[PDB]
Amino acid sequence: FKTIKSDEIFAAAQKLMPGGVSSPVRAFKSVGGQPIVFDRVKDAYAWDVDGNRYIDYVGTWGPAICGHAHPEVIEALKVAMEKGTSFGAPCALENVLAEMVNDAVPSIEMVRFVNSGTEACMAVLRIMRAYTGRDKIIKFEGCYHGHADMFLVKAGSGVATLGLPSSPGVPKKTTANTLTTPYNDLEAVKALFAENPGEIAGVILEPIVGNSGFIVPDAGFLEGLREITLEHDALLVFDEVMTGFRIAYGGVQEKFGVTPDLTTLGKIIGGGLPVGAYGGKREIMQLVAPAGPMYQAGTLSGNPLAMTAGIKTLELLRQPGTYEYLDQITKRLSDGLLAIAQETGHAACGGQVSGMFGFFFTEGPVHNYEDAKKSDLQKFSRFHRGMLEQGIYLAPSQFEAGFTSLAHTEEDIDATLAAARTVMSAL
Amino acid sequence: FKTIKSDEIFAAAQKLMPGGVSSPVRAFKSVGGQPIVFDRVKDAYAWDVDGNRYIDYVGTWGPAICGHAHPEVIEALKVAMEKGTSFGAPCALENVLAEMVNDAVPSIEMVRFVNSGTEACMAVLRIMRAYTGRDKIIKFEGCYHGHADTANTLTTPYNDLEAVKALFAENPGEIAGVILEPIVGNSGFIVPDAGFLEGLREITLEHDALLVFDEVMTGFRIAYGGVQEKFGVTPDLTTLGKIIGGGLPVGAYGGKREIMQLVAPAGPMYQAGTLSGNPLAMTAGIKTLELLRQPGTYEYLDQITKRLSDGLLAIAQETGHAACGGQVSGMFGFFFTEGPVHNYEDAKKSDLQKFSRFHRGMLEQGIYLAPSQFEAGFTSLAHTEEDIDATLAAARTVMSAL
Ligand SMILES: Cc1ncc(COP(=O)(O)O)c(C)c1O
Ligand SMILES: Cc1ncc(COP(=O)(O)O)c(C)c1O
Ligand SMILES: NC[C@@H](N)CCC(=O)O
Repeated sequence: FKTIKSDEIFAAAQKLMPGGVSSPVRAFKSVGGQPIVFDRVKDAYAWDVDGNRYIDYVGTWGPAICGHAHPEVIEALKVAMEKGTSFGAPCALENVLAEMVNDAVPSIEMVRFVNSGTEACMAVLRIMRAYTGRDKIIKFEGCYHGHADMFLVKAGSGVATLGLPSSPGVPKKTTANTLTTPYNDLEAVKALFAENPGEIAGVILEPIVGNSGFIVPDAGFLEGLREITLEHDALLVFDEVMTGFRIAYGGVQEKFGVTPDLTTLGKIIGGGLPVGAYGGKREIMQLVAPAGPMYQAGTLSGNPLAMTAGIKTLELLRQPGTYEYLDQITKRLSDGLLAIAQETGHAACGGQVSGMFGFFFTEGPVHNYEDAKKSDLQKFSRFHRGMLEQGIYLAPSQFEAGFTSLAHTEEDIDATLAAARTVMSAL
Repeated sequence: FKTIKSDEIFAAAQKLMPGGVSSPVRAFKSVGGQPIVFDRVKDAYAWDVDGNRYIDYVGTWGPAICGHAHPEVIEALKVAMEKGTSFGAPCALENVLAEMVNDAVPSIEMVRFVNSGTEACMAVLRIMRAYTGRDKIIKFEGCYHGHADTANTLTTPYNDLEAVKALFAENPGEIAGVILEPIVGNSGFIVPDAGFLEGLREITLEHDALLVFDEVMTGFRIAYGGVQEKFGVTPDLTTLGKIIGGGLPVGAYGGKREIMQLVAPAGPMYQAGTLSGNPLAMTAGIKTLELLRQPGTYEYLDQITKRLSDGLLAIAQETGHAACGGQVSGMFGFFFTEGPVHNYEDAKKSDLQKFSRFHRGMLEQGIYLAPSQFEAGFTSLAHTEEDIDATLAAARTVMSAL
């Protein structure tokens, strides 16, 4: 297994960029160091600058639900750019994508496009406070909503993987407004309200956690949060940047039947280009400028290229059988992995919902971020390297969920299992 | 002058999106409230959904310095997407654009790409505080750095050293640093007075504080190395955007090596992005920077923009309208006031009522200008000698009827 070309690129990259990457998540530090540099991607595969081919389960971290370089998305982009990539003025495509989002997500009646998930979470945070007139926010330990100052408190994703503390450079007076609590703990949430009458703007969370391993909500947890937020006139916000259009066309809120007041979107809406969005109850969105007093702008927001990519991606997802195929092949992958740990003598546990899954090296079960930190990170590191050599590409972290796409085949799944068998037997 | 199709589209939009737009200024509230919807852009022109053609002086707010839909940029983008648009892992192209940026911007020794000028400003503010361990920051009235906000932000008037000195004297050992637009564009075109930039450089060094340049709009337009290269003052950290994205969503922040080392994964300060550094944005940036390094680029922009700026100010003379303006390279200004304009306060003395009418008039003559008095104008390498003459001819007709 040669990675000569990647080490060269990476070695030179560390002199030009912090840690040689554009995002900490691409580090590989907690998994043995030395990342592989990609040359190209297509359907369910990725290729090294060294020629190695892999069955990809990261999917550029979520966007590639239709598979990499889907031919209908690329053809639509070629035709579109002939007309220019950015106008800086209104265009017909913004109206089209807007309607599609409103019909798809239950809580969204009015939307606003931005360029990333971080931009979407920052804006919804500022709108939560502006609408209720309150300053405090409640977030769960292990969840991640981009890097806006108030959110850098007990965050998951890279921070967890890298074992970092609440980031420095952010004034203690701003983080004082951020209240935390364990995931799946309704009682802890009631206490917070009890001790802070008239101060909580609302609650923000990942309807189904993906940034501290794959975690599903306990029975009654989402319904419970919806109940107590109504009691105290607080807002319930769903960050579906990762789950939107993946767990279901209308996201987790559609699948589990609970409707929030505001929800965020990203990744898949961009079909591969930089895009984000936030929308919800009309009476709330009315406060956004130029309709209202809360200012929020963006130069490239709503450019024709990105709109074109989002439109085409949602049309493909609307075809019948889409979400059923995703559940079918992902369940077979999840169950298989669990059966194999069992036979080789390894404690493990996991699960899947649609095309999202998780696999921990601990017997658990896993109900929160604390249970997850009990996984054998030493074993996971060896497991990850072994898979990489057998030609399977997994997220370089025990705290990241994995993904499948419409381009993954029954054969690709079987090949992944055969590879898991070989690796685990030698652990 | 028919705008039937635009009015219909914009009307349906207000029921789907806040105020019917993705960004405030696009709604035309400062000049009537009736925006025109674009269908396509090319070279120096733009086209209506009604078939109308305009000579564009907005250039999608900065990025289109090489002209709309440059054939060599579009061609490179077509070849690159056959390999995929996003990887989620390192790619060789990140190294390329990164080196080009380090070699072009004086103060940049190490860089991190992001997805907008806004993400860059968020990151740079947090990095300023983490490096010094202080919480106070100074910005100027009339300058824009995204919405990164909070009594930890002190403001002062642009072009006023004294007010800055005072702020340090009242908050000893609490100021992390100062951030500003080396040349203002987000509240009209405003150049810095003699010794103002030098003043700030020296005053920040005395207190072990940082100096930060937000060159999202000036970088690569005023000069290849931005304002810091043309005027000779070197900051500690700088933000970039617009042009390095060549038309796609891109941003960046860099500076001295030792300061950038705090950015994860190399350091404790956290900042990330799923789409950061994708091969499509990098390809657009590389090719845009290559076209700018061609001979006579910035000379040409100054040549045609001086004719335009001077002509305009002269036309206002003949027709009897108080006015003042100016230009540096391919960036110009023009206010309906005798001026001069040294800060945000002087700029507000403009006769908005007159600007609104002047705007519609030019729009009808086939000239598209920023829908606001507090926005700078732009020219590109695609604007020709004739395009400039036709614009001056149109301004004569409009100002002779105000
Ligand atoms: C749930 C969730 N919200 C927000 C973000 C940040 O979005 P982006 O990386 O596009 O800024 C991520 C990565 C995420 O997984
Ligand atoms: C000086 C300046 N700073 C920041 C920004 C924000 O960049 P963007 O709109 O890409 O977020 C702009 C547009 C700008 O001109
Ligand atoms: N770790 C969470 C992923 N969705 C991506 C993070 C990133 O690269 O910014």
